[PDB]
Amino acid sequence: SGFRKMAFPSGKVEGCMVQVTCGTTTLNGLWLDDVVYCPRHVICTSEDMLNPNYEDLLIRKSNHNFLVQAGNVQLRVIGHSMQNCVLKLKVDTANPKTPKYKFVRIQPGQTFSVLACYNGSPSGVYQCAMRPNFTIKGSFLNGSCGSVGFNIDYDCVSFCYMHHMELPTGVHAGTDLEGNFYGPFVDRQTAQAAGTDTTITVNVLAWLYAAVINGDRWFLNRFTTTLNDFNLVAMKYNYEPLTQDHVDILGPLSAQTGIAVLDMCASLKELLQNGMNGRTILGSALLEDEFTPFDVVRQCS
Amino acid sequence: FRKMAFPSGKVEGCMVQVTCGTTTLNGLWLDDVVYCPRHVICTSEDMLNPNYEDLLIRKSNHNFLVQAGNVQLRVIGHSMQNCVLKLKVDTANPKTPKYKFVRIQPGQTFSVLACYNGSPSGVYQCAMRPNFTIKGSFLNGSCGSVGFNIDYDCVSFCYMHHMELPTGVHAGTDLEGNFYGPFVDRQTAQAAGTDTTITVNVLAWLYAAVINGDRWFLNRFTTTLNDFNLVAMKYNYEPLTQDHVDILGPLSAQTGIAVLDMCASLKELLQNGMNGRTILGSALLEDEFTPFDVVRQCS
Ligand SMILES: *[C@@H](O)[C@H](C[C@@H]1CCNC1=O)NC(=O)[C@H](CC(C)C)NC(=O)OCC(C)(C)[S@@](=O)c1ccccc1
Repeated sequence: SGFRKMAFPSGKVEGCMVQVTCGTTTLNGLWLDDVVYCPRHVICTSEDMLNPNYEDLLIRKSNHNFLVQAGNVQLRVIGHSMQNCVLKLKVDTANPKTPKYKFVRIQPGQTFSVLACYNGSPSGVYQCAMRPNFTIKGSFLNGSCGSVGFNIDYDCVSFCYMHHMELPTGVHAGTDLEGNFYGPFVDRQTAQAAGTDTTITVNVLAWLYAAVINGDRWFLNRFTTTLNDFNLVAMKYNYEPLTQDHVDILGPLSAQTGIAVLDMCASLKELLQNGMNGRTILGSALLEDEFTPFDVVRQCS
Repeated sequence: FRKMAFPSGKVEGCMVQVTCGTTTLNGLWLDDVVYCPRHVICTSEDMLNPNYEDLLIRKSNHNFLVQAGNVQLRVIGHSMQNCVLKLKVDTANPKTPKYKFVRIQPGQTFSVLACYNGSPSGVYQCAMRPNFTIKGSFLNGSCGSVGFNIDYDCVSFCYMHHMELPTGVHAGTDLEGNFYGPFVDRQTAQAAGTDTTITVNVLAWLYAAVINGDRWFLNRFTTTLNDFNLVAMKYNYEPLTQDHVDILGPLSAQTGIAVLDMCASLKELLQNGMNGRTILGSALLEDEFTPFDVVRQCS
């Protein structure tokens, strides 16, 4: 096809990874300025993980119960607090590798890079898309919690994900960096289930724009649609409805190709209703939904 | 199951920008030497048949502008090793990792740090194709981007980017400046030899699909090594060697599926197709995970 999942370079995030241990439970934390962020379930024994009372568990803890290490080197904890599902550990050293950063809460469909880490040590980097059911298809083993997802804009690292759990079907769930879960999940070792997933329409449209940019445009029809008519049809094919924000983020690709967003929607609608009829797009009979409009521009330009 | 790249930070701290005339690309700064593609020294009227030794002897140290961020590094010497230029600078890179230069075999995988103007832009996993191309994502200005693997603290550099072929695949050198494949650093349209599929890697990925509970493509049958290889060659798959079978041992043990059993399942896929089903999300048989890749990620 000429497209591939591409992560951002991970070095600026690698420089922020530490390990956090409480008892024998070690996970990863994110060290920015003089604060380390990590999943609050580090304070849980395996027994607590069944039905933890986090407020009560935290009361029993003191600064001297947290072992924070950058590599083998201990970072002294001088303060702690809980913000939703993340623990914030104030430390006595500002991280000299702290990048320009911010904390962002993403929407389904947005992609980000994951720096998978174990014992504070990066193992691999790969791109994930936040699914409409607020799960990601990660590659996470025991000890991966506290690994983060991020995007990089110029010099600024936008942190959008911190890893907390795996679901029965093998997909993954987590929080933003303010500790608010994506989706209806809770940090308890209880049976939970991912909602039925849907196709990320805005990313499929980005994919069709990519195909057009590359001269593959058999599927462009002469018709258009309203956003409401398109949304009602799309849901019948298990595609997500479009938001105004989706229409807006397709703006640049619409301008680059001269194909109005609602005209592309009518072309997609015909593909949904009539199928590919044996044809391919960018070399495939399957439509791709894990490239955002930004991902497309990045790899086409 | 995720195609996973190595963390790129150790390589990012080595990337610099190299400019000669109106040509800019990337260099790799290790200790006091910057490595980059030699075609940086070529002008327009040079690129079609460049007599590189002749063009290089006519250059001075000051013709090369090297920048690390906002800082210019003074070139105090230069030499050429095959298709790579080595620029000696007056400063050591303190971010130089432990490293080695390796020449990888077809079928082996590596991470690419794609860079533009000395700035890292993206990281992804690639495999050396049997025809010695790589299916990369590289645009104008990407030359000098490198491919690498990481072992403990040691970066093994295996690839430096030089060119795109008309089919959209890519070609480059090892860090001794020798091309992978029959390609030449001149501005001409070059075709590669017929590519084939990396069979040992397809098998590794089928084991990965089982390990993740996807086992619809399995069958009860078995095959001999030679009969499988006859079918593989027919379908433009690479031969499977006994070393490959042995390399696949751990994945075999993990799943309790003998290698030649999985070969029989792959034979069925080749002859019957996937029938619209998918494996690990893919409509196609994936051949850019090595056995090591699969094991390291499932461990
Ligand atoms: C880095 O300098 C650059 C990377 C290329 C640019 C686009 N994607 C890449 O991967 N390398 C080159 O531009 C390279 C330079 C020569 C080795 C001196 N040339 C190259 O890759 O040319 C691509 C062709 C497909 C050959 S295009 O230029 C062409 C040439 C002749 C006839 C048809 C098409």
